[PDB]
Amino acid sequence: GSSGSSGRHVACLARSERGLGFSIAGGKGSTPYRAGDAGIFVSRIAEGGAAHRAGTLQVGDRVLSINGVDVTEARHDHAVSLLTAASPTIALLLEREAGSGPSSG
Repeated sequence: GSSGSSGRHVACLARSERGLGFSIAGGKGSTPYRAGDAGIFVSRIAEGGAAHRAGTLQVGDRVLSINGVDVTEARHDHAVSLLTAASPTIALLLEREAGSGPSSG
């Protein structure tokens, strides 16, 4: 029958002064990636790069935490404070929601 069970994963990439690769959207100090959503989701991803090559990153996934910090309802700038951080590693808790939700049918 039907069964919808999401799953949270971990994404690790090497940040660089040139620019990690992927971007964020939704933050309070930014545009609501999703009408009615005050969180943070991937707006862009660096193709053939780190965020992309990774595999566990896709434009849409919401960022629950960042570098061991709950940023579910964190402000845009707030969340960045962790991303913009000068660290060779960046752990992002992404939540993969099981779509398969056929509205029409």
